[PDB]
Amino acid sequence: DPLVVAASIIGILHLILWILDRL
Amino acid sequence: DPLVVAASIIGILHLILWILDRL
Amino acid sequence: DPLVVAASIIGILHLILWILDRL
Amino acid sequence: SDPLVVAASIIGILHLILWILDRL
Ligand SMILES: C[C@H](N)[C@]12C[C@H]3C[C@H](C[C@H](C3)C1)C2
Repeated sequence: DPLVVAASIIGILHLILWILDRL
Repeated sequence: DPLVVAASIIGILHLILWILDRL
Repeated sequence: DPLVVAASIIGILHLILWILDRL
Repeated sequence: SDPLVVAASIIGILHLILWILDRL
């Protein structure tokens, strides 16, 4: 499902940003 | 599956909100 | 997939916790 | 079995762990 695939990419991005935001 | 679809929408929302919370 | 169903529930939970902490 | 979706699932579970530990 493209909605699930899109949420997958976004959740990967979210953790990257959250880690960078804590660094 | 409705639960996976719901979490997908919710994860999209989550990142939007978090980004805004930092801006 | 139990990983995907589990991450769905956990993702819903994470957003609920973020909102509560925000509110 | 989509590796994107499995990866994001694993990452989403870790994200919550980090958030909770950062909360506690
Ligand atoms: C909401 C999660 N980040 C989640 C992770 C995986 C991708 C999508 C759907 C579900 C599995 C739940 C988003």
